[PDB]
Formats: sequence, C-alpha cells, structure tokens
Amino acid sequence: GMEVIESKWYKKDGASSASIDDVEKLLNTTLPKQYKSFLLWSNGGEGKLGDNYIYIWAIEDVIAYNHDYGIQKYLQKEYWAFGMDGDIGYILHLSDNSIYRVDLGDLDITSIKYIAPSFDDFLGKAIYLNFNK
Amino acid sequence: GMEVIESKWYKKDGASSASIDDVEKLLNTTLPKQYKSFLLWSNGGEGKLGDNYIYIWAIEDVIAYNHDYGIQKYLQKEYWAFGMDGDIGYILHLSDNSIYRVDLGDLDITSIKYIAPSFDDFLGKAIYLNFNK
Repeated sequence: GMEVIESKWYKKDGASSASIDDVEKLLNTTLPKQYKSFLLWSNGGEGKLGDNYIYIWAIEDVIAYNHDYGIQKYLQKEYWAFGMDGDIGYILHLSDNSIYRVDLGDLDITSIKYIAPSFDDFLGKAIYLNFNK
Repeated sequence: GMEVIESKWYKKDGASSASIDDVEKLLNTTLPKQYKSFLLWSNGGEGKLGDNYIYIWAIEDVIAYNHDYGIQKYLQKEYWAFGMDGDIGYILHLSDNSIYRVDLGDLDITSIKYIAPSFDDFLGKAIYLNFNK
C-alpha cells in the first residue's frame, strides 16, 4: 500500500564565489557543474535521503579531507571525495562527473563502486535506492 | 543559517515488470531505463520534492493520459508525458531520455522546456531547484 518516504536535507548557506574560485584555482581545473550548483545552494550539509545518510563537506574543507583520507594517493588525481557515510566515501570524477562509493578504510581503484553519472542523478537515486543495498 | 528542507514521496506499490512491458509493446518502443526503475519502485504516486509538487501516473494509465492531453498530437511521437503539476506537464523524450516541462494548455514543440538529462537527474534537481523558477 502507500508508504510515506522522506528525503530531508539540513541545508547550509550557499558557497561564496570566492570559495569556489579558490578550490578551482588550487585544483587547477573546474568542478563538475552540478556539484558546484548544489554547493551554491548548500555549502555542504547533511541529510537522510531515503534510507541513505549522507554528509557533504563544505568546499573550504574538501582539499583537507581528501588529503587526510588519501584519496588521490590511492585512486588517481581525477577522483575527489565530496562526502561520506561513516566508513563509506562518496567520490566524484572531475572530468566525467561520475559518482562512486568507496570504503575509506580500503581504498582501491579496482574496487570503487559506480552509483550515478552525475551529482543530481545521485541525489535523485538516493530517494528510492538504498546505496548500502 | 540552517534550514530544514524536506521532501516527501507518497510511494505506491511498484509496477509489475509485465505491466511496463505491456506498454513498451503497445508503443513499439523502449521506455527510458531510469523511468522504468522508478516505476518498479513506485507505480506512480505523488510528492513534494523541495518546492515542487509532482504527480506521476501509474504505467497502466500513461497511454490514456497522453491521448487525453494530446501530447503526441501537439508535440511529436518521441515525447511522452509521465506526470504533471496542474497546468504543467512533465514529459520524457524517448530518444535521449531527457526530461521537459510543458504547459498542457498550450502545447507546442517550440516551447517545450528542458529541465534534465534523465529521470533520476530530474528527481535530484527537484530537491533544490524550484522548477516554477
């Protein structure tokens, strides 16, 4: 029968122009358009989208988290973590916008799990698909 | 500062695969994969995703609704409505999976408005973009 499904987002203020420019300058490349669009709305935040707890980092913190978790080191330079759910990291590819899940405690290029072709697609899937399976 | 954004989907029982196949047979075409995946989860339903009220049709009703609103008559055979919000129709393009908005009361190929490249992308956008702009 009918079931009430929720997606809740605890929205932060949006990212400033300077904050986005700073990270693009440091990366020496562009952020994926949809990820940037989300950040301009909510600069990080956290929520429960369907069954999925997702914690997204403020753009000012992304470089430091990526260094701490060793993302580029174990993956390659195109892959950047943007959030997490405990052991699980959420990663994007800077060029093709694809989204993956990884075990932050066992990072391996061969084991990254593709979940969506882009950021907005990810957000939409989340309402009806449990990424923990 | 922080703001609680919700969304809710009033989920129906999933569509039978057979019921989806019946429509594909009748249309002599394949439906977009993401749309089918959503139907398998919820065979229509309605919700408020961000600021957006969205009412999605059960698969068994889609052909009759498309006929009644004259979607193919006014648009093209490649465009199929899957839902609405009052005057607004939500349409998919069979050839490339994209999602559009139209005014059901003023259907015209020249005035269809692109909103997303796929169904899941559309759902994700809805959480943070108000399509009534």
